Amino acid sequence: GSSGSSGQPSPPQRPNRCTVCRKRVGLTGFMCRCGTTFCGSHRYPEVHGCTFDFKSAGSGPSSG
Ligand SMILES: [Zn+2]
Ligand SMILES: [Zn+2]
Repeated sequence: GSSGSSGQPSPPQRPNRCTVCRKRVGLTGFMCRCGTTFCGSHRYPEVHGCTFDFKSAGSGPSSG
């Protein structure tokens, strides 16, 4: 059976999905400060209850 691959070469370049509704944000997506991506509608922190985790890491060299 002469085969090679079944599907399509579509690697995850810059795939982004709203952590609130997973609307696949991108065109106008907003990456919250906490470190997440949301939609223009869920871009606000209060909307997705921003849980910015601070002083929660004791490794690697510091910086500013
Ligand atoms: Zn959303
Ligand atoms: Zn946030």
